[PDB]
Amino acid sequence: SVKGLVAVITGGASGLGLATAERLVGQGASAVLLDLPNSGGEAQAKKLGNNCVFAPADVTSEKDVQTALALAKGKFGRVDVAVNCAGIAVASKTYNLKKGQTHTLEDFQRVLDVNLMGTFNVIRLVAGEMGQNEPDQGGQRGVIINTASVAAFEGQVGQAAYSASKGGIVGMTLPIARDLAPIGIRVMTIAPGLFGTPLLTSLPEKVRNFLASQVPFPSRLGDPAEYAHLVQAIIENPFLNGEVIRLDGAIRMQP
Amino acid sequence: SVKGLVAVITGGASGLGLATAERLVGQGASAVLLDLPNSGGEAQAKKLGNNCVFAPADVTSEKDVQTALALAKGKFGRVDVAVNCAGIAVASKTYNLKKGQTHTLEDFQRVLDVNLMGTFNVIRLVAGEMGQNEPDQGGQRGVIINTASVAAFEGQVGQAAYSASKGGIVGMTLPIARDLAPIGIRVMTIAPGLFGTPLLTSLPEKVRNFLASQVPFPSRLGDPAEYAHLVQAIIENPFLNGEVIRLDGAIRMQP
Amino acid sequence: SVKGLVAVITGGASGLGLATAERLVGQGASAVLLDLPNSGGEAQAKKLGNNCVFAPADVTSEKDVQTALALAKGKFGRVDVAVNCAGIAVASKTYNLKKGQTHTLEDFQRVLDVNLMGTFNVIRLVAGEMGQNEPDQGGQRGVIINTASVAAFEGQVGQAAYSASKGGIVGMTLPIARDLAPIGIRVMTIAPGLFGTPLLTSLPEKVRNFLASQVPFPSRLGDPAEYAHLVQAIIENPFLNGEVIRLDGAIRMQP
Amino acid sequence: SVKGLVAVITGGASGLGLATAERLVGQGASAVLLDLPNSGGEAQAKKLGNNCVFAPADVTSEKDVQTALALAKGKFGRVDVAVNCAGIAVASKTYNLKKGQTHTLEDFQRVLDVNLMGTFNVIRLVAGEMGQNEPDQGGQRGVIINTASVAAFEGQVGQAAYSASKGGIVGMTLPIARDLAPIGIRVMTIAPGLFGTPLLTSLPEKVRNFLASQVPFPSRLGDPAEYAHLVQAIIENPFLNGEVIRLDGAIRMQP
Ligand SMILES: NC(=O)C1=CN([C@@H]2O[C@H](COP(=O)([O-])OP(=O)([O-])OC[C@H]3O[C@@H](n4cnc5c(N)ncnc54)[C@H]([O-])[C@@H]3[O-])[C@@H](O)[C@H]2O)C=C[C@@H]1n1cc2c(=S)n([C@H](C(=O)N3CCCCCC3)c3ccccc3)cnc2n1
Ligand SMILES: NC(=O)C1=CN([C@@H]2O[C@H](COP(=O)([O-])OP(=O)([O-])OC[C@H]3O[C@@H](n4cnc5c(N)ncnc54)[C@H]([O-])[C@@H]3[O-])[C@@H](O)[C@H]2O)C=C[C@@H]1n1cc2c(=S)n([C@H](C(=O)N3CCCCCC3)c3ccccc3)cnc2n1
Ligand SMILES: NC(=O)C1=CN([C@@H]2O[C@H](COP(=O)([O-])OP(=O)([O-])OC[C@H]3O[C@@H](n4cnc5c(N)ncnc54)[C@H]([O-])[C@@H]3[O-])[C@@H](O)[C@H]2O)C=C[C@@H]1n1cc2c(=S)n([C@H](C(=O)N3CCCCCC3)c3ccccc3)cnc2n1
Ligand SMILES: NC(=O)c1ccc[n+]([C@@H]2O[C@H](COP(=O)([O-])OP(=O)(O)OC[C@H]3O[C@@H](n4cnc5c(N)ncnc54)[C@H](O)[C@@H]3O)[C@@H](O)[C@H]2O)c1
Repeated sequence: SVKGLVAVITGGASGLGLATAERLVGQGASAVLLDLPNSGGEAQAKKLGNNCVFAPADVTSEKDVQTALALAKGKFGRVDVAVNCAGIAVASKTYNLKKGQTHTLEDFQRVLDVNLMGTFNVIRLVAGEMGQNEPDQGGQRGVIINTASVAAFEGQVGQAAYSASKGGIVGMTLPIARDLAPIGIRVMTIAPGLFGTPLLTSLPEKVRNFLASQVPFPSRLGDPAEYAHLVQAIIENPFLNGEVIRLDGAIRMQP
Repeated sequence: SVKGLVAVITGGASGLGLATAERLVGQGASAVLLDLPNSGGEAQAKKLGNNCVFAPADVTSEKDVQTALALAKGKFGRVDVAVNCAGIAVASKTYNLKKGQTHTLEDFQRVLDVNLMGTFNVIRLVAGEMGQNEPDQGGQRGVIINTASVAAFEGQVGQAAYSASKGGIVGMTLPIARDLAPIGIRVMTIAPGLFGTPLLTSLPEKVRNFLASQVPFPSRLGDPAEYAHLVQAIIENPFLNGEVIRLDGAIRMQP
Repeated sequence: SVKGLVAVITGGASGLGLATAERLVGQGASAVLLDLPNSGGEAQAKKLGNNCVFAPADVTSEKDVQTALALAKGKFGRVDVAVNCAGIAVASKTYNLKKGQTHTLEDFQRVLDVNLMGTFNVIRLVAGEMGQNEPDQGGQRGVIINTASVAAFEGQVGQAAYSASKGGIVGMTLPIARDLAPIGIRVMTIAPGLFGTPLLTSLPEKVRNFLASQVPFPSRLGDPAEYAHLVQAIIENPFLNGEVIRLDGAIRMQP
Repeated sequence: SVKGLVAVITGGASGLGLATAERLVGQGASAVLLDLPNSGGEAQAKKLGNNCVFAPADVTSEKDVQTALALAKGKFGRVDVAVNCAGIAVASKTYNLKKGQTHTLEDFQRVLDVNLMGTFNVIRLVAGEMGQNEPDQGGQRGVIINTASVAAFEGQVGQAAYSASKGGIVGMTLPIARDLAPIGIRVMTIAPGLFGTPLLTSLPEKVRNFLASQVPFPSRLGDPAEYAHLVQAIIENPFLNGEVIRLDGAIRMQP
């Protein structure tokens, strides 16, 4: 049971991170919403109750994550679980001949920084915090869960930067599990397909709906609560480690 | 919730299948233990109560599986879930030059027959049973879960036939999910690493210690109840489909 | 160079196997076309010249493959390369509610037997033949190259049996390579996407053209000589072992 | 044949990149060695003759890459092939309880920037130069070949940053292929295992020999010429696209 656990959730003010916070808190765990100052994390934490607090932070900054982790320790005593949900998307072709347009370097760099470097920043710092926990009866001190994407495996036209960042997450999952194995911290990754969150609000309704119609079964966007459910499953199951799990209705993305 | 669901579980007399039955019955589901007549399936079904019965069957035989499925309908009225745990193992090198010895054809055929064909036989016949169910609120008529193995991905020396059979289960996981998507039957696969079923627990203690010593974290054989927990998670999560999940404590098998 | 090498090519009377034989014989190697009696191997062996012969054989049969290998030794002195191209296709849904149709067991079995068991039968027997070769300066005694398919990874609707058989080939690639590594026999697998061979002729022209239109680049079916080129590249490169190579114009198959 | 093609080879002053240049120039191609100013690339270009020149540049830099590509256009008129070999390595645990030590953020950022962003930097700019070529008979305008690592798949203890960078390479291979498919530019990636290059010089001789000893077959480090051979095979085969190829003697890395 997740009752009593302390979880730090990046991107916790919105979409999949928020849904995760809701479910876990609803089960008696405590949540720390690590999100940008501009988000509505403060209001979300206020709605989720006394077992939920907001820690304003940018995941690409060492100092910010240190501050939020210190806050989490200070309020809830320890960190049992970390969920990397902070992330951003861009659509931009590598090169467009007809338009004579080139993907910009900084668009590639900014996506890499938040999604990949930002996730690793939280991982390396939170691992030091989980290192201080006494191992439970099973030898465990903590659980770390990251968010990749099926774009790591079937990136679509326009998805080079996103794919690189999420492929980086997939690739570093096993080595980081190996690193932390002697101190009993599990490391797992979820690769969502298409989910109904504000991430997708930026696209034409005909665009979303089309995408939606491609999921083999069930034929719809995933529900953020379904992501949350898989997070809990992973937290609960002591033998799940070093793996990436597709959560995507069996879709395979076309160009 | 799996309360009230009806599950047909092959290899239900022992190890992973048995663990799955115990947990699902313990959670309010009904279970049919599908296994060979000479096994202890009857006793395990008796032990598990009125919501559990034993159906003798060889999964390589169409008639037997038809017989078992007819028994399940007659006893519990419908089938909501199928879990393929029935399997065998062999250790035999492709060729041994020092011994002058060749893997026998029928050793290869037998393992294929039980592990791969047998699983497909249950899937195709149980899909036809599930197609008679009225779709639930989610439009779902059924969930089928197969058992592969990490040997699908890192088959060891001696494991050519087993690896072949488990790779086949992995390979057909998506197309079967695609096939049955229009009727709302999700198809998922679990790839166990090293688990404490009679297959391993009946080995010499030094060997058990050695095998456990290979799992990065936690450094022990998997508990069959952990497989069962994962079966339940997949049953409960409506968006898991067409995927293979490694359940293995982050091990990667060496030759 | 492949110059002077002896290759036994199963499925050599047609399509990819035939083109492999054409290229290799063209590159100074000798080829044995291993294929069924009713195939046109005899005529194809005559067309290719003195350095190519036909060995009639069914790859699911121990004695036949034994007879064909003995033919190959007696005629060309040794065996240095084996390429498994013998294979069959079927299109059949696991279950079709609207049509009231269930995949037959014997369609699943026949596909397994020829494609998967047949390939392992050739592998296990030819390995013992290569093990009698004295290793070259690089320690190598033989190269074995198998044919899987992208259906091992993206099985389409109707391809469950095919995908099972090819996923099998993929899964046993590494263990067999591990098995034979002490005696210097490399094991590699090619996964072709879509190629213009007599295999696809049964299909309606419209489907063939539609499939062709979906290969991203180059936008066409693969030419069998392109497969042949990859086989030579694998033969020639000493460090390629235990791997599966997609040859498919970047396509990813949809349902 | 590669005779007459113009290839831009990053990391061309050393190891795999150098060996690639050696082989292609030897086969009649022209090469531009793109490498750092303090590398001995000039000396290597001078040694390779009229058909090889050096372009001093840091792949993390837009201006430097623009300069080296313009240098290429001016010396050989066009660019037909790009090979990304530029790369660095670091060994550093995510978190080390024993030493109470944490992976630095900048160690992670540096490896990403050189290995992953730098590779994307070259690809996006060179795609612009190949776009200018009239398509050949097969509609092809160019070939892009990247260097990942088996660390993308089995990152070792200490390899998190490196694994992240090469996993990124693997991830973006398909989307970039799909991006450039309508203009006829193929994108391919090689994942080398262990190769005898200066990359490995800074390791203790013991680690090196132990690493070499775990290659199943052939049991040695890979020869840089063997990388070069594979590059050539990919350039030559028109139907290889959107794929990653392991070149590693069938090794699988342990923690
Ligand atoms: N939803 C999905 O379907 C999927 C999500 N994910 C990931 O899940 C995590 C949570 O995201 P979220 O909750 O959905 O978004 P959110 O914005 O509501 O919340 C994120 C939070 O992070 C917080 N945050 C942010 N930065 C920081 C920071 N620095 N520090 C701390 N906190 C930070 C932020 O404030 C916010 O609260 C992130 O890692 C996502 O990348 C992966 C696969 C799926 N997934 C589907 C995706 C699609 S369809 N695209 C398309 C696409 O690729 N197209 C081209 C090809 C064809 C498809 C159509 C377009 C797209 C969509 C919109 C815009 C551009 C591009 C992209 N990525 C996708 N991911
Ligand atoms: N061509 C391709 O695109 C592909 C081929 N391959 C494989 O390559 C090998 C050689 O095949 P071939 O040379 O193309 O055929 P061939 O008939 O010319 O040569 C075979 C030889 O083997 C010999 N032989 C045979 N048996 C033996 C034996 N016992 N012993 C000894 N020798 C034997 C036989 O006599 C003959 O000489 C085989 O192992 C194939 O499986 C894999 C990927 C591709 N590949 C593409 C494929 C497609 S599109 N399908 C579709 C499909 O799946 N559909 C569903 C999804 C939507 C798309 C439309 C249909 C299909 C096609 C035809 C009928 C049903 C279904 C199937 N398989 C495919 N494989
Ligand atoms: N060799 C191999 O086995 C492998 C190589 N590769 C890649 O192949 C490409 C060519 O590299 P190279 O020719 O081998 O090196 P090089 O130095 O001779 O040439 C690189 C050139 O790029 C140039 N260059 C550079 N930067 C730039 C730039 N900015 N702009 C422009 N040009 C640049 C540079 O000047 C130089 O000329 C690079 O992209 C490599 O990353 C992948 C898998 C293999 N591969 C094996 C690897 C191993 S065993 N490690 C271990 C490890 O991970 N350990 C932990 C786990 C346990 C095992 C023991 C240690 C390691 C080794 C050394 C130091 C630290 C760590 C790392 N990476 C590996 N990659
Ligand atoms: N335990 C591990 O280390 C491990 C690792 C990977 C995969 N697996 C797989 O997990 C699944 C369950 O294994 P287990 O550990 O529970 O093994 P087990 O031997 O404890 O149980 C196997 C069950 O399958 C039954 N069975 C065998 N042939 C049958 C047939 N022809 N028809 C019907 N029933 C048949 C056996 O009688 C037995 O009850 C198998 O597919 C196995 O290959 C196990």
